[PDB]
Amino acid sequence: YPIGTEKEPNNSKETASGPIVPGIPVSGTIENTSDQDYFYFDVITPGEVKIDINKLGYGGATWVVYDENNNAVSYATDDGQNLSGKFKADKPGRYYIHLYMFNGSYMPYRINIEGSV
Ligand SMILES: [Ca+2]
Repeated sequence: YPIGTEKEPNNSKETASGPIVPGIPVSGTIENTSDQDYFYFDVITPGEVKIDINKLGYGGATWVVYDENNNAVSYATDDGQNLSGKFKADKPGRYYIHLYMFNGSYMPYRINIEGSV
């Protein structure tokens, strides 16, 4: 049952919205800097995973991806308008995207994921 949008409250990993799957963009909004948005997706077979989050408002935001054991496997690179990055998932399991805004008022966004998901 893939999602197309975040589902509040999703302010922790235990309440993360998901799963996210390739080919189905996910919409949300960072409401203000106190809004933390967590998502999850499942890796079923080893492979490269790519994440692109289009920033559809002004502000500083970024994301980190965690594995099930709270290790960070991937951090965002800002190109100005997209927060992107990729990693090699050596092991199947659930991964979590932690998205937040460190400095901004209001940010819509759109998550796209590609690869072995
Ligand atoms: Ca949230």
